[PDB]
Amino acid sequence: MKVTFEQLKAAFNRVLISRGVDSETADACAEMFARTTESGVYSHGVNRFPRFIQQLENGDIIPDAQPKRITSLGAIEQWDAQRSIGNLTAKKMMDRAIELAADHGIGLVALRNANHWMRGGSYGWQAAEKGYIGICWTNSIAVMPPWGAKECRIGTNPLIVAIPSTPITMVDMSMSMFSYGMLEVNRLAGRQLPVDGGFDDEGNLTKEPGVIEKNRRILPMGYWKGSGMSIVLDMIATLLSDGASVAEVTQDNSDEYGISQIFIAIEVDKLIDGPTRDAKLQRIMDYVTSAERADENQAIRLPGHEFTTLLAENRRNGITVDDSVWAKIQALLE
Amino acid sequence: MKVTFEQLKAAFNRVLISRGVDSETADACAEMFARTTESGVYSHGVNRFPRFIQQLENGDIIPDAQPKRITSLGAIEQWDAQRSIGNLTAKKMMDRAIELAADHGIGLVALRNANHWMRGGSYGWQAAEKGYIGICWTNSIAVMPPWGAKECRIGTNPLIVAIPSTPITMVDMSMSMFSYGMLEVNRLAGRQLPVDGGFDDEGNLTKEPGVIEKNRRILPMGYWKGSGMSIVLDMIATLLSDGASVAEVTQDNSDEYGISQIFIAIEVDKLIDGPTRDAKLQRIMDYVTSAERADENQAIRLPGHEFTTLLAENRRNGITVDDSVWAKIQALLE
Ligand SMILES: NC(=O)c1ccc[n+]([C@@H]2O[C@H](COP(=O)([O-])OP(=O)(O)OC[C@H]3O[C@@H](n4cnc5c(N)ncnc54)[C@H](O)[C@@H]3O)[C@@H](O)[C@H]2O)c1
Ligand SMILES: NC(=O)c1ccc[n+]([C@@H]2O[C@H](COP(=O)([O-])OP(=O)(O)OC[C@H]3O[C@@H](n4cnc5c(N)ncnc54)[C@H](O)[C@@H]3O)[C@@H](O)[C@H]2O)c1
Repeated sequence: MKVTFEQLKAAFNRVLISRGVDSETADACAEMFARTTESGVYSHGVNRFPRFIQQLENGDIIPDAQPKRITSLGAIEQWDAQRSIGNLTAKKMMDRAIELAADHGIGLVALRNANHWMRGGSYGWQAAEKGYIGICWTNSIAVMPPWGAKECRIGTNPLIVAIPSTPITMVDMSMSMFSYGMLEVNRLAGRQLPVDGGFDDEGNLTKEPGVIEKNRRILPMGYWKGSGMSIVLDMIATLLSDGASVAEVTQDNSDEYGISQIFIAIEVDKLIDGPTRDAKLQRIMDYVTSAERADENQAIRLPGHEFTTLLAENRRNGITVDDSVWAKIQALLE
Repeated sequence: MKVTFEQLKAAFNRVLISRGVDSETADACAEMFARTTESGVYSHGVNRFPRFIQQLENGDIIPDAQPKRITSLGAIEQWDAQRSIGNLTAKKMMDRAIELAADHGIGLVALRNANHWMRGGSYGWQAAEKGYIGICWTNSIAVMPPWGAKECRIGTNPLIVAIPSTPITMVDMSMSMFSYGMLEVNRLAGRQLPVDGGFDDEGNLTKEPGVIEKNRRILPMGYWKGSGMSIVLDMIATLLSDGASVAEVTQDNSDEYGISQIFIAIEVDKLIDGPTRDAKLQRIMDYVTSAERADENQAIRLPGHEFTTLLAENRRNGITVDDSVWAKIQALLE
């Protein structure tokens, strides 16, 4: 289903408005959903709109709610989202971390009682766009089992690291090798994962999507390494925001809400000259892209670089959304 | 062979002093090399000493040199190691970060022209002991090919994240799923890796150490995830310190020296109560350890919790050092 930027935002807008969302907030929120899609992140863009709505109706989200600063230690700041909209509040918090970084060289915002921020890379991206290094992450509900377990007790806690290079180099990864969304994609397509992305009932690694989708034994990136990183990122987000951990949000809440997020912005230009920054960054990037390829036809790519090409493509060949997804959106009307 | 702490530290100090190292710094360095070894880290403790001394004699390391601060923006500072001792300087720099966080909430020190810091986890650990969150990483020579390549163009750039929990929770991990050191351990014992750790000559994943140690096609942790992470960690350390990147160090230097490192400390106690900190942190660790196991008799390990028993065991049955390694150290005094 081929659509337009305005059409997407239009839908997102009216749907929100009819759900007790003030036009202003609705528009702002609808804007981000449309932007995330046009950038190529449909999974957390148009595709996540439906699930985002139901949670709103469930009261997990409060459109009229707004962030509030609790404590200030200088370069670091603890805030309280107060169950506000995920993407909107996160975008503001990263902007805040940038302000703090502007006068401190580096800034950090710990957010508690927050909602799912959709695409994490959005916040790292808006920072890298301003010449700052961007680093952020959040915790979530227990959707993955720690290394050595068969029960889900840790979250996907995605880590984002964006660098103000040209083009922007950014890492936006789940702690789980594959996201449950990619599993469905492969399952529906009838293909298996390129690499082991889970465990079957016998406890053996597998590439079979369906098996993992059922037992929830999704494989952590780097096995024990991803598992470990997930836990430490949960502790840091929990501690600095004095908020809810993966355990708390899972065992105490009715769904995935009230999570904890971290936002970091780091000054760059006041530490390294423009010409030097470009030369040093360029040498790194070319050192990677000029390496002897494993597959000559397949060129080596840098992290996040696709978000620049994908965007350009949609702004030319138009945006295309999954029929089953679009059809669902239309349903939300009337 | 068994050796007492002081007997071990004496062998280090003796060699250090015989290599022109200052009496005070010598004792300081030997101390770290000993403590690291007593913590159960031999690969980067006593077994790396010979290599250390070799780079020292080659001029790579300047025992005299001391860290020189360059620029200060507030909570972030850029320092120049000036080819000083790796572990001794890294310790001071993390102490400077802890010093900055104490008054700004969060501190970061970007260091250029540094030397191998031995055990990265040492610094994250030292921060956590002070009650601060410890995060640090360094770059290295290109010893691993970026995802999609067969030629080494990226470094192992280890990321350390330590939490002031009880016990201290910490992830000290390289960006390579396995370290070349571990590949040798298995190969020598005719053992296959527990999980894929590299590619063969035909570009296929393999658990065969030998072939990997030969083509240097070591596998990045989490495939493209680790490869991407290594690249962004290198960019950050290079930019904030305006220092050498993996590419620069590998081609502009005669050996592994003049690398870039990042040291970060974040205060916790001023954002959360001691009891609330112990409770929330315990609820996280318990949520992990109480997970249904894949093997009923195999406990779920939390990252870094093995360093408490390794230390205790060594501080009761004496330290066990490889005999050939001990003789190689002694031989340096010949
Ligand atoms: N709870 C949450 O908030 C949550 C949880 C899981 C995932 N997510 C989001 O879902 C999205 C996808 O996450 P993912 O982990 O599946 O991402 P992914 O594996 O597709 O990519 C992770 C990173 O690796 C890079 N990459 C991918 N293929 C590459 C290749 N062939 N060569 C070089 N680099 C490559 C990408 O640019 C990216 O930065 C992200 O936006 C993530 O934030 C959110
Ligand atoms: N350039 C450098 O200076 C450099 C380069 C490479 C490695 N190193 C060092 O070598 C050492 C080893 O690194 P590595 O990546 O090979 O480590 P590793 O894979 O052995 O461990 C990484 C992490 O996973 C955890 N872990 C291991 N097994 C686990 C299990 N079964 N369950 C749960 N958690 C588990 C550990 O506690 C640790 O925090 C580190 O001290 C690292 O800093 C340094």
